[PDB]
Amino acid sequence: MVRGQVFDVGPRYTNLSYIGEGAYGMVCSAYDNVNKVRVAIKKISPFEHQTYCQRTLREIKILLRFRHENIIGINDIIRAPTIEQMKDVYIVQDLMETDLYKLLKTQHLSNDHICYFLYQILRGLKYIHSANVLHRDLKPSNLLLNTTCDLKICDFGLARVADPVATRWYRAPEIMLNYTKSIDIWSVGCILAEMLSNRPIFPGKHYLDQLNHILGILGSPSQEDLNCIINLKARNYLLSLPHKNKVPWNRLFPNADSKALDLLDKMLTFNPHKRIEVEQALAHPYLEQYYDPSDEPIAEAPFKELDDLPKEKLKELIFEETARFQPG
Ligand SMILES: O=C(N[C@H](CO)c1ccc(F)c(Cl)c1)N1CCc2cnc(NC3CCOCC3)nc2C1
Repeated sequence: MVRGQVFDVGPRYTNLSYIGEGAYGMVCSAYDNVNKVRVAIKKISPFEHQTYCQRTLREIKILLRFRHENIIGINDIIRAPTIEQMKDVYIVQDLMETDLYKLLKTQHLSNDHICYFLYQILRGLKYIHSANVLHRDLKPSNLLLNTTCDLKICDFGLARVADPVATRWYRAPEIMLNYTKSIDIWSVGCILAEMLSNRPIFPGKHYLDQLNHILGILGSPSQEDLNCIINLKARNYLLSLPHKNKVPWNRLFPNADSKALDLLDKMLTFNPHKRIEVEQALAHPYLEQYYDPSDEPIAEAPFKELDDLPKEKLKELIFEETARFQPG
């Protein structure tokens, strides 16, 4: 029992300790008696909502297929032996010490640590994008860190196959104005800016405020930037806004490495067609001390209908996907 909730994971997993909770789940750390290490166990109860069932199936299917040092994996999955009895699914994963959200609230990151965290985010992102997948929800709380500065990207609930919410501070401007892999690069740019000054770069208070924070730093879009906004009302809205001059990156970040600001500028490009791509970002001079393309793997197979399936069919798909972890 954990805080009035049943966590039926044993006998392999013992000594449970509460970590946190979400809308349809609870995370605990536990001791794995087979591997002799503490693990993270997420109890998820999504079967009453369509959206939660989609998030659950996406995370399970994607994470079981992915295998990369900078992406959290799934070690084990616990659920009931019959569909009717299955109310919750327990997802067992590597236990991480902290996340980038917590780290940025408490520590001053050295230029070497910022460089190394950005490198690992992009290294994992290279793999995700080579699988034709968009994470779509990159933010500091989804970047797990261990004692040795190793980083893993987690929470693939909103991930989707490329076809070209607690915070919107990391969402690309085209999401409002209109998506490509370029939406993840924007979120990485926001994270880099946050690592440089320990504060979110575009902390919008409401929906339209998010774009105002973006334009307040980037400046008003150029004529070419505007021409690429196809939607009539969104272009008229952009034209109606007061004029803004670009804030130079070194005024906002006077202590940052000029090479980090050059990369930041390319990731936080208003026009997604002109935004830097993951392989180009890895090869940027800011990351030269870690860049090693022979040690930056790609997915063996591109990843491959859910947004219209009912919750009852998604539960069957979740049951089928988890079957190989059940006893004989
Ligand atoms: O999938 C998640 N988290 C996502 C974040 O949105 C999530 C989803 C549903 C939820 F219901 C909650 Cl609550 C959290 N994981 C699994 C893997 C793991 C491994 N280790 C640590 N360790 C903690 C130690 C304390 O600092 C933070 C990391 N956490 C985690 C969280």
